[PDB]
Parts: sequence; C-alpha cells; structure tokens
Amino acid sequence: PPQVRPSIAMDETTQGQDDLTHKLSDILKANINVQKLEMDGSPQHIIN
DNA sequence: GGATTACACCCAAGACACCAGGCACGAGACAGAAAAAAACAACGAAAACGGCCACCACCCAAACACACCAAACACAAGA
Repeated sequence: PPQVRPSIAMDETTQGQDDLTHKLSDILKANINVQKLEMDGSPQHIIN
C-alpha cells in the first residue's frame, strides 16, 4: 500500500514518489516489455 | 567472495536529473531461400567389325643313344 511508500512535499506544490514506487514502476515497464517479445519478432538476444 | 567498526544532542548549506540514441515505422539489396533448364547419367534401335571354328605348316618337345661326370660302400692304407 501507499503507506509503506508515502510521497512527500518539496515546496508547497511538489512531490516525488518514494524509491519503492519508482522501482515498482521500472518492474512494470520490464514486465510489459517482456510481454512485447513473445508477441512478435525476438531473435533470442532480446528475450533473455 | 562479504560484514561489522560508541551513544545522545546542536547548527549550517545545496539539490529536489537534462539530453541524447533506441522502437516504430520508413524505404533499398544480396542474402535466406524458392523456381527452372541444359548438359549430366541411363536406355531403345541400326552397323559393321572384332571374335570363334577351320585350315593349315614350320618350330619346339620327347625318345634313343652316345660319352662324360658326380658319387657311394669298402679294401686298403694310415694315427
């Protein structure tokens, strides 16, 4: 939940996500990129 | 090859990504691969020349005998 990775406020209008949130976003991007290889051309040096 | 190295408290100071090559789409060229034909192997049909049996005659093989030579028990010699 967001409690484990809360955001914060820089100057009254700004927020950066916690490290875990950006890490989870990167994991999601990696997952979707994986689901973009077994659906089309993939010369075995991109799947790995 | 990692992993740990006093405890509490105070203050100040700076940053809170910018910018550059990859995915998609965006089009050519030999290579990844597919289609064809002509000189590659064989077989059917004709021609005549090489192969088989005669005919054939002169040259090599066997018998007879010659003289000649190699050879083998033993009467004699010998230590």
